[PDB]
Amino acid sequence: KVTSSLLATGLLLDITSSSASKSFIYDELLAKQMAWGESMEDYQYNVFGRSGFGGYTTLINAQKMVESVSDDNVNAYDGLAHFIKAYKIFYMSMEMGDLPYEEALQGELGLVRPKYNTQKEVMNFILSDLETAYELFSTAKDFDGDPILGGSISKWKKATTAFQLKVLMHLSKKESDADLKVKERFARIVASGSLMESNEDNLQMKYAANTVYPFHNTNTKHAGYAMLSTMLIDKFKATGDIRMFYYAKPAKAKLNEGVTADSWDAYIGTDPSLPFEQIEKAYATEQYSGFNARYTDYPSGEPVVRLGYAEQNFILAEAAVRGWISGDASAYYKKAIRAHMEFIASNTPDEEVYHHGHPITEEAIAAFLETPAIQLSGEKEEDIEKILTQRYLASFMQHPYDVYYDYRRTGYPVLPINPATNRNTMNDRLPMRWMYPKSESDYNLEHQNEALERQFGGVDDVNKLMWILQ
Ligand SMILES: [Cl-]
Ligand SMILES: [Cl-]
Ligand SMILES: [Cl-]
Ligand SMILES: [Mg+2]
Repeated sequence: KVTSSLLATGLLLDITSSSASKSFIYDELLAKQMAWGESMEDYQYNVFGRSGFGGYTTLINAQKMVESVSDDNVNAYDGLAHFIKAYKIFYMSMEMGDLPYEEALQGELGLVRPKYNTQKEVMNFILSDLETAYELFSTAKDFDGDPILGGSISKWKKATTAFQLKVLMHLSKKESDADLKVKERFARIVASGSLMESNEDNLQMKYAANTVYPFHNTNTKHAGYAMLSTMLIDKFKATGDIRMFYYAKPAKAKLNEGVTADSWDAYIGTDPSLPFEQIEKAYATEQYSGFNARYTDYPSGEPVVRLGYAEQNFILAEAAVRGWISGDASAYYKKAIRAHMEFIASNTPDEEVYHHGHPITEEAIAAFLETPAIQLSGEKEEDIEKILTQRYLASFMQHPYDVYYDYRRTGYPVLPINPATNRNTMNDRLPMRWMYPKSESDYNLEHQNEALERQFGGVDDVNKLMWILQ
């Protein structure tokens, strides 16, 4: 029937799975890393609606998992329980703002209409749940039912640390808050927790027991509509970044004039802020660069990462520039860039169909890391921009919605926005949150309205700023 192991698998697949459909690239569209040639898409032109409370349904399952532990290793699974709770609620609050925390399980069980905690309270509870998760794993033994990190306590301690530092960096606008102690807790975890040691520590989904990358040919007919953005192609060309050749394939209209696949000029970025009819004309005449073949014709594609070694190092770099920790910003930054380049190389065959004549070799990595154009200058805003831009580029097809969250938090990289095409109700910007699910005004109206009055003066609005963004 139902064992702790089987439930663990369920929860873990939930956190790491992707859809084999268009929705996979909705966050790439929001972050402006690509346009979509099939039709005018909401997430390309910045139209938000409501998000969901589906995440809370995992609470009952996590509790059953812990109650069901049949050996003496309850701390392992309880550690997982606390990690999954924090993670799921973290992402819901990132989407929407205040929501239930204290009363969430009671609400799921139908015992109450659950009060909404303030987002500050939510973030504090998330951080306390992660400290508990770290202490639980620390006093636990390896466990069964984990296909992502193999039930390895050492790996779970690193995943918990990694998420702790990600959550704390997302609280950067709240560095002054008296009670949240963001800088202080970030430094303490860096000194006392378990930092990742390599790309082997990534919490990710790898493809190809009998399962293919979400945009393989066998899973979708729609990957062909992807049009890589100027935000990738122009940044790559400007810095001689050979990752362009692994992200993209040549524009067919360039190949037809005799421009070769190894040439930088064969690749065309599409500005996703242009009127859709212009985008459609560029798509029909093949004046655009689509996905590299590794995403679409290569069964294992690349792992889809939630928590990674490169990522953690871009977080450490930003913390260093912000003065949260004492280490050298530039060294973290270059570790991060190197880690992403090695990640690509490790997960891509050395064949022309994938690298187009520019293989990622150790010499290419070493050369790129010392490119003058990407060096940190020691001017704070310029350095945060560089770290966030390299992080943006390294997170194409990765870390669902995180790029957009870092954009909200820092304003980087600056995205293409066109008043005459932007379909948000404010022309000049992206929306800053989703609305709450309709089910909350159907069954928990009073508590939801208290929260809407407190946060926004009463209206559930996509252009209002949640607390962590104020
Ligand atoms: Cl480990
Ligand atoms: Cl349009
Ligand atoms: Cl994103
Ligand atoms: Mg995506």
